[PDB]
Amino acid sequence: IPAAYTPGSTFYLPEFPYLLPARRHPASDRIRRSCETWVRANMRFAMADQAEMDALIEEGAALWTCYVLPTADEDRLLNLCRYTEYLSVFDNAMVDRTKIGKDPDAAKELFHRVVNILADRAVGPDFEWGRVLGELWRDMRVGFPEPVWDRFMAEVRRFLSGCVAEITSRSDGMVFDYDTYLKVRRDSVGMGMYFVLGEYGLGIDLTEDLTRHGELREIVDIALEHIMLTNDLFSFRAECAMDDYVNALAVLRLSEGLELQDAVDRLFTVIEGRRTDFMAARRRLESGELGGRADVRAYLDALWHMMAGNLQWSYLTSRYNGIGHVWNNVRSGIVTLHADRTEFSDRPYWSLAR
Repeated sequence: IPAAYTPGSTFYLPEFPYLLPARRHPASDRIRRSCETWVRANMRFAMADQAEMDALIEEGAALWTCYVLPTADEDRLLNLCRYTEYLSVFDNAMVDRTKIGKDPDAAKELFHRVVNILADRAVGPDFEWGRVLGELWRDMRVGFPEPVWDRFMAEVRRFLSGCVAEITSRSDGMVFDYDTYLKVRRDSVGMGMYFVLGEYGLGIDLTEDLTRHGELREIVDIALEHIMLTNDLFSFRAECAMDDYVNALAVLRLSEGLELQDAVDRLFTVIEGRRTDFMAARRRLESGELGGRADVRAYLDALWHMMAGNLQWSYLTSRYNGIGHVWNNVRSGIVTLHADRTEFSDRPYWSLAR
């Protein structure tokens, strides 16, 4: 794998229009405080030391959830934040993408343990993973209609399948082409789970509407690709400094031969295309049979906030931008990709000098 970038590389990051500043849940600060308390109390078993726990909380996974579901009910959103942190703690403590790409026995052992936990059969060393998940899903299931809950469970299993298929072809050696990256990443990104959790957040149930109208399924799918591609743009530096190349920008560099700026321009254009496709789909849906439905209107608005909040959080998080990152509020300008951090400068596109 030739490098997708070299430390100190630069490119101009443009600001996607419309999306920012993203709407945030009005009770975010209050929600995140309770979430943090819960994480430090219940997920301590999974972290080596205090410093690792602090570093993980500092990435702000619960803040992602508050930006992505800003019209959710506050008490429901607290449950979802704790679920988001649980999944991040699980990834950090249990998943060594490097070890399990090079070692099929280690991959197999992880998969067996995840099956046990997901199926609520966790004993011995993994007992706490299944206890915590059980109580969390117990809390979440209150006021969570069964047709929506079943779709959420299908999304969790789809997330597992996607993560497996991505490891399957990462220990296969090849860096994907775009079309193959799309089929894998659409499932491994896990955003499918949050489209359904967003119905729960709103207190609505669109099961029958999703069955009846493919235009409604299509708009969800447009938002899915928007979010996964936007995520890849901002996670590129960190993920390609770990040699994980299931990343759209890596794919455009290494498989389609674009220079870094041209690959960023191309990925920007694709994501903008999903944003314009989304707005066009939304106009048709809000003028058709479902346009009189306040619950459907609320959900289409919520889909927008998931796209916008996902972009907003990508600037904020140390997970992508480096240990100790504090965002300087610069949304566009020349970015410098260092080995340990993303530097956002406001230097303009005309000054690239290349």
